[PDB]
Amino acid sequence: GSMTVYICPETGDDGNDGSELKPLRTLYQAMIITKSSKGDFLIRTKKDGKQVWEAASKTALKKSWKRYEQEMLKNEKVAAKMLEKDATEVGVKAALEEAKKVQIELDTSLSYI
Repeated sequence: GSMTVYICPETGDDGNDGSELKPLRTLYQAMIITKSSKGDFLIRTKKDGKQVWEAASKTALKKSWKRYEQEMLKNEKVAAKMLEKDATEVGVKAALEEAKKVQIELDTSLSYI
């Protein structure tokens, strides 16, 4: 479990799925999709000229979640898009029964005749 959300304020977008390929542009949305808050959130930073993923800090996380409170606690009409992909499993078996005959020999001799 624990969905890692990737944030690129630079080249991603707040409306994405928050993957490494589709990074979010806000840490706030990372918290929305997962609602894990203290989960693993990685934000791309450019360190020594290279873009790397750095783990979000509790300070930045709470800074993002503080706003989550504001909109979600009061519950305004902004629509917090999470969306699940799919978890639908199908299955059906065919019902049938065996049908055989049996021989039943009876005397039918009549003991009282």
